[PDB]
Amino acid sequence: HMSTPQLMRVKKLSEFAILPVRSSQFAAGFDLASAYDYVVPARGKCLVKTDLAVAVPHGYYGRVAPRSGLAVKNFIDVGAGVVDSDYRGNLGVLLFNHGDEDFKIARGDRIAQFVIEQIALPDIVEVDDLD
Amino acid sequence: HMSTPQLMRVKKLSEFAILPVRSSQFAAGFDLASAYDYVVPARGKCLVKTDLAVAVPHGYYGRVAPRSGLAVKNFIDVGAGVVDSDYRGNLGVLLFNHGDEDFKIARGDRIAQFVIEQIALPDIVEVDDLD
Amino acid sequence: HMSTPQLMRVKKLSEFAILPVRSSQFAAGFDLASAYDYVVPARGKCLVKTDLAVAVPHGYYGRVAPRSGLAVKNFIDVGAGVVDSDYRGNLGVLLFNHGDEDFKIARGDRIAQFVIEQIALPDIVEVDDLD
Repeated sequence: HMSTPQLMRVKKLSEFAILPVRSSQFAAGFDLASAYDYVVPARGKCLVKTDLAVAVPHGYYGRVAPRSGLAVKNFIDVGAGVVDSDYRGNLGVLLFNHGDEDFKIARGDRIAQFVIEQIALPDIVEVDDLD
Repeated sequence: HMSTPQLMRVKKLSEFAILPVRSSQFAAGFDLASAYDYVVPARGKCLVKTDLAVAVPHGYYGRVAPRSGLAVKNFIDVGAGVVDSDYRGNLGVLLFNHGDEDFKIARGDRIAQFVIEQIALPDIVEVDDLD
Repeated sequence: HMSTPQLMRVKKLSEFAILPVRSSQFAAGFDLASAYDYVVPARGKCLVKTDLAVAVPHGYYGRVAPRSGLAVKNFIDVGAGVVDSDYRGNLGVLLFNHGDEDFKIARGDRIAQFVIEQIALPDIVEVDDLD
């Protein structure tokens, strides 16, 4: 039983996790929410747990990506964010706060989105002449 | 009449908009240009209007992505940038300026690119055992 | 002889280059390593050469993307990073260091990853009514 492009398997690692949910039929990403309380310090960073484990389908990876509103209004950006299809740890959201005020996060706050990006997985061939 | 992977529909919201254009046959992104005058403050941010509305084809999303030259030389990065295929508002470019000098933008300046990224849109199934 | 989704052609531009390598079967990205010595200044940026030229397959682009560990622990992020499938120059990694200590890089250090993202390449049709 593996994840497919139509069906992605997810496990809650605690009672505090909130399942990913897509805000509309063609929204690029699932909403991700914080499982705990955090602060993203001004000019600083914070790794936020979702307490989810996800199985992104093979042929894809999961990109943790920014919510537009928090970026435009609160100077929040997403670092790291490449979730491999065999990654089975706690799905974390690395937030950068480029503003001059701390950004407060309570459990349940939506703080990123999660896009299932289609990729190739080529092998490498070293050549002496590219073209 | 919907957008397809071969044909993306775009509407100018004012006389000041410039249509997206691909710099070469296999360039990843369309050039996006500012419709107005702006400054990206040093260590700061600015949302730049293109005055375009776009209909990204279903099965994809539009990623506003950085121009390499402005990033390497002028410390410009792109925040936010996940454009859903049902988004019909003004296509904005959120710029972060991590440098110590302001970054000036005049109408017509190319300030981002726009990549049509292929994605899956899976549903979620919560399980007790991922693998 | 062109690159395909199964086989990506790469050329070493010097003896100091290290070939991209995928850490596991389904890892999203190839590891990229520095060919020279660098420092990413605190609150600053640095363009790092790999001394590789790559031929990303048509229908895709290469995204230089962050390594999770350096982002979470050392506040390192990747700027620029859209490698077009016809780009034949030295594959550079633009690093931003948002921390307050310099980030030292020696030849051979792994400092980014390289994801082959699948894209559409639509033409533009300007319309008066999107939907």
